Amino acid sequence: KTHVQLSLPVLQVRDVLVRGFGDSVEEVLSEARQHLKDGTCGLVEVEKGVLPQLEQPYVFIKRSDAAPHGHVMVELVAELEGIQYGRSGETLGVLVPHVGEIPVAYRKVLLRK
Repeated sequence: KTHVQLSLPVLQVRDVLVRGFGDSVEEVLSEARQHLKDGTCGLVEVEKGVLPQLEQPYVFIKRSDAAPHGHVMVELVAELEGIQYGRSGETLGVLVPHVGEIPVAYRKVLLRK
């Protein structure tokens, strides 16, 4: 299917145990898309101070559409050393591995694969 429906845990920065998906722009996006599938993506909402506390490269989800059945459509946009690779809407969050952290909310997104 071109877009999957998911809802990801919103995890507070300081709890996140694995703080970025890898060490290139191709592999933070490979794992993002590979963790969205296996069920293990959570979400940190970028607020002042969050990004320095996470590792680059950063996978944001951002909105690609001005809400099927509740879920915001969104796409991934790596960033590393200021350059973004992709082009999308507003950031609904940064994407981390979820590995037992206890969420503070969920965020119904629909991810273009």
